[PDB]
Amino acid sequence: MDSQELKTLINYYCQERYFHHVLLVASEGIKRYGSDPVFRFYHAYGTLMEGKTQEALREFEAIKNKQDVSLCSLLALIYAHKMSPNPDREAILESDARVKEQRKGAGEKALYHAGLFLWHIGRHDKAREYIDRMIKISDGSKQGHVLKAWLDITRGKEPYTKKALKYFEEGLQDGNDTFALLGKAQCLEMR
Repeated sequence: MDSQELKTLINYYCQERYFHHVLLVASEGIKRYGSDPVFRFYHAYGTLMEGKTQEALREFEAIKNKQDVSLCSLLALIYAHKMSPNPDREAILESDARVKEQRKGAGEKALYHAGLFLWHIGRHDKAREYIDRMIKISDGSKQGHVLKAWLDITRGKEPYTKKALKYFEEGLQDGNDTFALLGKAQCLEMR
């Protein structure tokens, strides 16, 4: 598998709550691509959901400063604190303050992973804010338009399917993408 296919496989095993399979694929990503923080972020999410939340907190603390992963790891720190038996509201609010501060200046990759992490939780209306910002910063990134077209599928409303299908076609003209092709296929299924 290519790195994007490992990442999108983990995003789906996360949607299906397969927490140990996430650790298997994340550990393969750490062996194949060990300089990339995103597989370490998924490994920390897997240890959180197994219930090794102290390990997950330290695994996020090891990577939270890294620019491509800081937003999604701060969102996962909020979730880890909320899963804990004694939720630290001050650490949650301090993490929300870091998210709101970084959201002003964040790069394209950081906003893409923030939208994808909110999409794990089904927070599609919040994910749209980060992906709209990603598109406006990037002057129309095709990865941004493909995920906006997927958020236009996940909200279910019919007229957005025509817009979504055009955004998948316009993403595909530059080259094939598995998630963009699946978005086109799902528009055809919805019609």
